[PDB]
Amino acid sequence: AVNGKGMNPDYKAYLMAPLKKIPEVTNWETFENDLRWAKQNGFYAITVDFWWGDMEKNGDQQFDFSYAQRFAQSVKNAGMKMIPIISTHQCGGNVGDDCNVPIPSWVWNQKSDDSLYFKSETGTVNKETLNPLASDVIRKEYGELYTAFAAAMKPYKDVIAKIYLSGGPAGELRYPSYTTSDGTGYPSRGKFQAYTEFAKSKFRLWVLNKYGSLNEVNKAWGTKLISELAILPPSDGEQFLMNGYLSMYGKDYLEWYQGILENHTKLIGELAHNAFDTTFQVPIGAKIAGVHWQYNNPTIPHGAEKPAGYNDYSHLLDAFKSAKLDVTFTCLEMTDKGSYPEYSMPKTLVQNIATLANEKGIVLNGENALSIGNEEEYKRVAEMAFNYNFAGFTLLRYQDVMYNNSLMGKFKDLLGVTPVMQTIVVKNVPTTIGDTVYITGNRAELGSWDTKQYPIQLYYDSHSNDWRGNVVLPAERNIEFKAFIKSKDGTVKSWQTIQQSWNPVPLKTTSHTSSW
Ligand SMILES: OC[C@H]1O[C@H](O[C@H]2[C@H](O)[C@@H](O)[C@@H](O)O[C@@H]2CO)[C@H](O)[C@@H](O)[C@@H]1O
Ligand SMILES: OC[C@H]1O[C@H](O[C@H]2[C@H](O)[C@@H](O)[C@H](O)O[C@@H]2CO)[C@H](O)[C@@H](O)[C@@H]1O
Ligand SMILES: OC[C@H]1O[C@H](O[C@H]2[C@H](O)[C@@H](O)[C@H](O)O[C@@H]2CO)[C@H](O)[C@@H](O)[C@@H]1O
Ligand SMILES: OC[C@H]1O[C@H](O[C@H]2[C@H](O)[C@@H](O)[C@H](O)O[C@@H]2CO)[C@H](O)[C@@H](O)[C@@H]1O
Ligand SMILES: [Ca+2]
Repeated sequence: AVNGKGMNPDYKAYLMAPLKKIPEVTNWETFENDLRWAKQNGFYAITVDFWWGDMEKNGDQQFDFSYAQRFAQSVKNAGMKMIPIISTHQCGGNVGDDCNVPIPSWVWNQKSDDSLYFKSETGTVNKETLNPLASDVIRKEYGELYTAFAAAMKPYKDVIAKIYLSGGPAGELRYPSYTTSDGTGYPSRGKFQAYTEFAKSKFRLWVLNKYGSLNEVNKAWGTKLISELAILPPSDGEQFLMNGYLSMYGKDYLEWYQGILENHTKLIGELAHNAFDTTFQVPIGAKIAGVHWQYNNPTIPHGAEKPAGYNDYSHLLDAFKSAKLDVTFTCLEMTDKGSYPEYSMPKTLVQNIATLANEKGIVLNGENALSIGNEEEYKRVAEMAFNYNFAGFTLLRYQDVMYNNSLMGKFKDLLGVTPVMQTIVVKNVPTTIGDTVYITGNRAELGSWDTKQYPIQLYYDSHSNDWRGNVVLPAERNIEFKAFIKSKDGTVKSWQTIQQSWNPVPLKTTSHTSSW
């Protein structure tokens, strides 16, 4: 892996449940046998959406957790763990959805203004999730929903391994900038979502707070604004993404726009730790979307990320580290393209988010964006997950492997791995001053025969005069590897004589000793 180290010793594989309730798919008895089958293939737990439109449908404070308790009891019976997602967003309208659960109808009647929904550059209204700017309705409703849930699922705490929060559309912290009705679906540019009367007022008040008066606004932006009513979001998003973003106005508008998602992250992470920390004592996390199209478009750079709310990823992850939330990036199986008309760059994007997260000390988990129907994509998820320190990988979705034993078998071999620490020892190495010994091998957890970015560093033992190191390996998988010398200046001076193997790696800690 990256920086001379190996795979994360805490790695676990997870399975996403159907979007529909288990009784609308099969019966609870073959569901319990499918979870026993899943666990024999390396899965640790199942993640499942518990929808808001189902848990508090009839009215405020009129709760129904009967489906969540019945699902938890069958997980108990099958001997597995679950990871609930408190889904405060709509099921239906996004990629892969085959369900239709709106959020409770009555939440929209709590206000007379337009503070609760979104409106785009061209007037399209969106009501998939609550507008994070209405933080008073969010503190009240999410607060009540998280505490009623902890009291009802308190019996099943031993079956709960983690808890996920929904930060916006499709369960991700972002704005609804890519949707069919707005004309902004893939691979098109996104539209900004700050055109409600309430969002315009809120942008206007933050600017006047930052500067003081219209006078100081014109001096900082270098503008000639006439009245305070002229402080608006962009009237043209395309022109704004072509070059308005470089001005001082541009930088202040994107700081306020992304700033609203950073403050929502701190509010929901605070409501979640209060409600759950005593009762469950599990990690809590949230998800960030992989908006990889229009990334390197020359005319409109980062043309789809910026309307979705992503302008500076380092400042976005900082909100996650201070709210005490783990992060999940949802796009590992794709490769880079970068050509017209999509200008897509998913792997560069995943490498950049992973580097930032590992720098800041944030636990990182991954997911595939679309159904995998081929072993080649499992090898690409494996390369990213084991070389960029991911602590978990969740597979979208249930039916893809549960009804395909050949794909399920390929997943077990490549990704349903249990990490175990082992000691590798290499004797008789002709090392000279400044040289360093590394090991690389055939599987992704050994760097896939790569000698520049991914080899695992070993350490000289001056007492027995050999090179060694405790390495995390995939238990009971066959591996091939070779040690090599790297000079003081990063060049491969020489390789080990014979290729070595461990057929397979034992699952109890031992040592593999070899000679140059
Ligand atoms: O929230 C929905 C989802 O959108 C993106 O998925 C893309 C996919 O990557 C493209 O190949 C294409 O099929 O359009 C999809 C939907 O717009 C993101 O990759 C994903 O993370 C995001 O959550
Ligand atoms: O079950 C979890 C969520 O699954 C879907 O959203 C996925 C989407 O399918 C995928 O392309 C993207 O990369 O990630 C999201 C979030 O995991 C549903 O659309 C969501 O409603 C579900 O919560
Ligand atoms: O609030 C001031 C004005 O902001 C926007 O105009 C921006 C424009 O979006 C940007 O691309 C350009 O380069 O700079 C101007 C700021 O002078 C709104 O479009 C205007 O209606 C606002 O008055
Ligand atoms: O690059 C893929 C191959 O890496 C190793 O091969 C080394 C070989 O061990 C060494 O003696 C020779 O001098 O260089 C090659 C690398 O170019 C593995 O031993 C092979 O199995 C891999 O295919
Ligand atoms: Ca309520």
